[PDB]
Amino acid sequence: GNTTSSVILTNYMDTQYYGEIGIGTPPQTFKVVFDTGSSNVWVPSSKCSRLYTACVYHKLFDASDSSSYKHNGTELTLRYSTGTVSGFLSQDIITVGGITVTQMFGEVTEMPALPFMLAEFDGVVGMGFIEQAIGRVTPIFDNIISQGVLKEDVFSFYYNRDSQSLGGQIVLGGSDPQHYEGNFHYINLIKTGVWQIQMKGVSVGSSTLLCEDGCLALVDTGASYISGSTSSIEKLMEALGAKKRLFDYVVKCNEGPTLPDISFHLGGKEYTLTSADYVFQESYSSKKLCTLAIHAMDIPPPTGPTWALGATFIRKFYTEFDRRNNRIGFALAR
Ligand SMILES: COCCCCc1c(C(=O)N(CC(C)C)[C@@H]2CNC[C@H](C(=O)N3CCOCC3)C2)nnn1-c1ccccc1
Ligand SMILES: *[C@@H]1O[C@H](CO)[C@@H](O)[C@H](O)[C@H]1NC(C)=O
Repeated sequence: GNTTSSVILTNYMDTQYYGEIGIGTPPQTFKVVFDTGSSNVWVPSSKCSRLYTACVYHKLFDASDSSSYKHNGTELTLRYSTGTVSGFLSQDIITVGGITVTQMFGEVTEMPALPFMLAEFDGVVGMGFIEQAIGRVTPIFDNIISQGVLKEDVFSFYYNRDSQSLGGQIVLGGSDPQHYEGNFHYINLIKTGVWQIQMKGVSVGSSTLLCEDGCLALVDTGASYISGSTSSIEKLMEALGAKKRLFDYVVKCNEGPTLPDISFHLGGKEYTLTSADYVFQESYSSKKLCTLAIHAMDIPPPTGPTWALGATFIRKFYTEFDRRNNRIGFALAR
């Protein structure tokens, strides 16, 4: 086809980026993260026990209010690196960016307070490949492609730095030159089935003392931060002089601006973040601590161990995900 369409995103505190979808007839609206690091769609279910407080605080899909619902009921569990949801498969009509599609999705009945009581979003729309989909369910973008309406077999992500402006934008079927500049630099995927590319080094200043012999980088739109393995991140943080807490790393806020550049060697170029790009600079006080937008995520094989380039990275680099050619294009965001 020749359709290009967009999903307007909200940016909550530079840590959560989410848009809205409609499910059912009439449409029930959900806030969802669009996640290239997974391939299932899910929303919380009306059948979620209200003893799960997350299900008290989020919008619940009620199949009993939708005339286009089609029962399946196969149990499924989605195990993310940060937590787990469980429930069952349903089918209904999903509206995303004014595109309407028949989609199998998870109705989540078990929704733990961590992390989901911290989520502004209700659910997740996986933008990964069918090969990562739990229960082999056709991901939403594969179903949109099957309709033959999109101009290209690509989707693009813009995540704004500002958190009276759009928080971000997903273009389905292309990219938006309003939100990037210069040429795209394209890196091929290591393989179809995952949005993962070869990385050739991680530098702190001019010193590439990480990933010297090559490593993996997942381009993960559903992650808040840049992440690496615990041992990788520990060495990175020792070089920055950052202190490890339970869930994050911190520096004294006065040190934040003095922190060195971090470069990611992707497809022959250095993608450099300055301290402004990865320090939550909420203060300049030596008596306060400022969080870094980088932390440990230990991802098991076959996907990991791997780095993941989340919102911290995507904020600087507008990202095109090319399904037609199995590649990722990065351009300077604006
Ligand atoms: C850009 O906006 C994203 C905001 C969500 C970030 C997040 C994640 C998160 O990073 N993920 C799973 C999520 C999508 C349910 C990621 C999404 N991508 C897949 C990741 C994953 O599970 N893996 C394991 C398999 O290999 C790929 C990485 C997890 N977990 N909790 N939170 C969060 C929850 C409340 C408050 C603040 C953060
Ligand atoms: C659920 O979907 C699977 C695979 O698409 C199918 O084999 C099964 O019959 C469905 N179950 C029900 C109860 O409709």
